[PDB]
Amino acid sequence: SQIQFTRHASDVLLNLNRLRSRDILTDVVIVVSREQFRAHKTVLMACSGLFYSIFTDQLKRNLSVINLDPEINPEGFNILLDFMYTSRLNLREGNIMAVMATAMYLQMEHVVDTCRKFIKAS
Amino acid sequence: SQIQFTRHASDVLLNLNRLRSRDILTDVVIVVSREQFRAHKTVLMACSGLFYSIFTDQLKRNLSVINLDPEINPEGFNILLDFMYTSRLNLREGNIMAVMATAMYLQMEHVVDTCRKFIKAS
Ligand SMILES: O=C(Cn1ccc2c(O)nc(NCC3CC3)nc21)Nc1ccncc1Cl
Ligand SMILES: O=C(Cn1ccc2c(O)nc(NCC3CC3)nc21)Nc1ccncc1Cl
Repeated sequence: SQIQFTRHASDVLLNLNRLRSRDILTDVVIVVSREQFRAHKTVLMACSGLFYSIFTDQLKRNLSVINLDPEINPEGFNILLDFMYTSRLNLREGNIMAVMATAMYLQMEHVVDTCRKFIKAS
Repeated sequence: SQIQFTRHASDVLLNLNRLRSRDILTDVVIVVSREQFRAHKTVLMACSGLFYSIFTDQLKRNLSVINLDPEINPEGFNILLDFMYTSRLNLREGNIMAVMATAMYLQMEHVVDTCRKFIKAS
C-alpha cells in the first residue's frame, strides 16, 4: 500500500554509473586479457551469477582483483558491464557471438536469452 | 539505439536490498539516536544529497560510522532507508511530519515534494 516512485530504481542505477565513472567507492578491478575495468562488487553481484557466486563466498568476498578466463573477449565484457550499469544492451551483428558467449560465462541468463532472440531475428 | 531492458534497474535495486538484508558488502553504519542501520554508501549517495555530500569529500569517504543529528527520528530514517532500497515510500498520517523533516535533512527533494502533496491531500 506504499507510494511507488516509478523512476527511482532507474535514477539509482544512473547515479551508481556516475559513481563508477568517477571511480568513487569502486572496490574491484576485473582483468580481461590486456584490459582492466573497475566496478562496484555489489552491482556485479546484482547482475551476474558468476560474480554473485564469487563474492558471496567468504573465501573470495574481499578480493580486489578478479582475472577472468583468458578466452573472454574484452569488448564483450565491456558491453555487458555497460549493460549492468545502464539497462541498455549494445547488441550488433558484429558482436552478438562475443556478447552471447560472455553472458553465458557471466551467468546472465536473461541476456543470453535475448541474444538467442537476436540471432533468431538474424 | 541499444536494446532496453525495462525491468533491469528494478531488478538491480531488489538484489542490492537482498545484499543489505544479508549484510553483504555493507560499508557504513548510520547511527540515529539509540538505533543503528547498516547500508551501502553507494546507494546512500545515489539517493540523498546529504550522503552524497559527505562521501564525495575525500576527507569523509572512508568513514565507517555516521552519527546523524540527535533530533532525527529513527522511524523516519528507517522509512526513508527502506524507500532508497525499494522505490516504495511508507507515508501515513501518523508519520508524515517525521518523514518529511527527515527527508529535508537527508536532502531528498523529490521525497519532500511528495510529502507536500500528501499533506495537500490531507
Ligand atoms: O541474482 C543475482 C545475480 N544475477 C543476475 C542475473 C542472474 C542469473 O541469470 N543467474 C544467476 N545465478 C546465480 C544465483 C543464485 C541465484 N544470478 C544472476 N544476484 C543476487 C541474488 C540473490 N540475492 C542477492 C543477489 Cl546480488
Ligand atoms: O544525486 C545524487 C543523490 N541525490 C538523490 C536525490 C538528491 C537530491 O534531491 N538532492 C541532492 N543534492 C546534492 C547534489 C549534487 C547533486 N542529491 C540527491 N547523487 C549523485 C549525483 C551525481 N553523481 C552521482 C551521485 Cl551518487
